[PDB]
Amino acid sequence: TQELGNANFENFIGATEGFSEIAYQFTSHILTLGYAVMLAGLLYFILTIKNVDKKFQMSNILSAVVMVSAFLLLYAQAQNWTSSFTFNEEVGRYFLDPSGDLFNNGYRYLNWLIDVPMLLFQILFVVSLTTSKFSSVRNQFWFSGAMMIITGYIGQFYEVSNLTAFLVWGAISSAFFFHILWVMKKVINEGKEGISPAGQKILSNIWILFLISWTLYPGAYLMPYLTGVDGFLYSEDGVMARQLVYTIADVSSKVIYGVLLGNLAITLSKNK
Ligand SMILES: *C/C=C(C)/C=C/C=C(C)/C=C/C1=C(C)CCCC1(C)C
Ligand SMILES: CCCCCC
Ligand SMILES: CCCCCC
Ligand SMILES: [Kr]
Ligand SMILES: [Kr]
Ligand SMILES: [Kr]
Ligand SMILES: [Kr]
Ligand SMILES: [Kr]
Ligand SMILES: [Kr]
Ligand SMILES: [Kr]
Ligand SMILES: [Kr]
Ligand SMILES: [Kr]
Ligand code: NA
Repeated sequence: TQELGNANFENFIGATEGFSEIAYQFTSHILTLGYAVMLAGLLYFILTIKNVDKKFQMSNILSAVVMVSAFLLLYAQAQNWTSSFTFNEEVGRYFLDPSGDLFNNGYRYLNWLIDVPMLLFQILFVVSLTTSKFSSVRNQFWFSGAMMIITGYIGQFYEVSNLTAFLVWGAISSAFFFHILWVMKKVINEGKEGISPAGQKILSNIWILFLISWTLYPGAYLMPYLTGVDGFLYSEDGVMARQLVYTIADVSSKVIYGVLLGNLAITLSKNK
């Protein structure tokens, strides 16, 4: 069996079928566009912090720190892609390069462990809770977020070798995920009490963005197996789709999320 590409799904397909120049180039450009948008996000949150009352600026700060970590780690992920796979002129495809370092989703997973807590935390600086304690929500978010990403990371090891383990850890991870959604809805509901109808409208959009953007991750996790073990997506197409959904998700969950919280902060601040 394959000793080289046993690490993850990307390595496996790279070590066996290889990637068409279209698939490799597409994935390369989408990862580059990924970190490019984080760098543009970083400068947006820096330049706009003066547009919100001091009260809300901790949200804009956390957006900025998320953009820094995202840019740096997704830049690493992009380099990790182009370095891991070299062209073979004989076969006319890209294959896992033994002389390079093997492809590694650890860059993105580490980014998640850092950003998930900050992203969950930062809404508590724009909204006021009603009947819930700030510390309780914070602790619930931080714990469930860490556990979601840790169980998810553990599950990701058994992605190729043991699908039973892959899905069980994935389901454990999904349990913590559903708890986060449940608390976030509660937070957003309490957030709507006490604010103008304009601000309640933005919180509605934040909720839908949050719900969709965050649901793309377990989608991308499962992406290789959504058509079976011999399916359309058990190929370079599964790798394409996954890295594309991860990028869409990362841009929506971090950058768009942050822009809507800043907009919320602005309609709250200086608007009477
Ligand atoms: C800035 C990056 C963000 C918001 C990352 C979010 C990550 C998740 C919501 C991932 C959760 C997962 C599951 C629900 C099950 C499978 C494993 C994960 C980690 C992909
Ligand atoms: C890594 C710890 C797993 C806990 C499962 C509930
Ligand atoms: C991968 C680009 C993200 C598109 C913004 C909605
Ligand atoms: Kr900032
Ligand atoms: Kr940076
Ligand atoms: Kr950081
Ligand atoms: Kr860099
Ligand atoms: Kr899920
Ligand atoms: Kr939570
Ligand atoms: Kr809450
Ligand atoms: Kr690919
Ligand atoms: Kr997106
Ligand atoms: Na290469």
